[PDB]
Amino acid sequence: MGPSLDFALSLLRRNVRQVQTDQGHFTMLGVRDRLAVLPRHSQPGKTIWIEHKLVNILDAVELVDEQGVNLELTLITLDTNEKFRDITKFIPENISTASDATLVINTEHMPSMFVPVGDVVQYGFLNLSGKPTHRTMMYNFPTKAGQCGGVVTSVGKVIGIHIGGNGRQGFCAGLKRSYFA
Ligand SMILES: *[C@@H](O)[C@H](C[C@@H]1CCNC1=O)NC(=O)[C@H](Cc1ccccc1)NC(=O)OCc1ccccc1
Repeated sequence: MGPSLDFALSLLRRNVRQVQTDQGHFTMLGVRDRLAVLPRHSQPGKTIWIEHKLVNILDAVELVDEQGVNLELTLITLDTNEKFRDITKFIPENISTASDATLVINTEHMPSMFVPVGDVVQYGFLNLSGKPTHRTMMYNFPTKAGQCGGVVTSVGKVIGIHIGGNGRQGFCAGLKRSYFA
């Protein structure tokens, strides 16, 4: 097996989880220790369904930028015995573009799903469903409902979380290492 496949599959095994909130099915990224991230609009509550069980959420932080603008990410601290394999080193210090990225999705409906989204480019400002949002990036692929939280990956890097799409193109909230410090 080659390297990109090995990395993506290992993400699925160790870091990318099927979840369900009152808002539906999402892909969750576990980053390190008991810390994971979801799209804000998933609206995680006091508990969350993760894979085969109900998991209590100890803390939720909805990230905003310096001007108070939505970043569309919620950091959740889980009440679990597992420490996620720490993937912070794979997350760039700054929001970074990529060539020929793969969107990795893991939901009950879309389990272990790999989607070649192509190049990922800087986008910045996006108004999504009436919520102005910052630090987004864009790919020319027609992403669909059910794919939010999907992990944007390229060449051993983990660069965004899928948050929306307009039927022709898809958008992620960009990841930076400091979010998870
Ligand atoms: C995952 O929840 C979902 C994925 C979308 C649906 C169709 N294709 C996709 O990739 N995301 C949404 O439906 C978001 C939800 C949202 C996000 C932030 C605040 C509130 C709600 N909404 C969305 O994608 O609207 C369509 C859109 C997106 C970007 C520009 C124009 C229109």
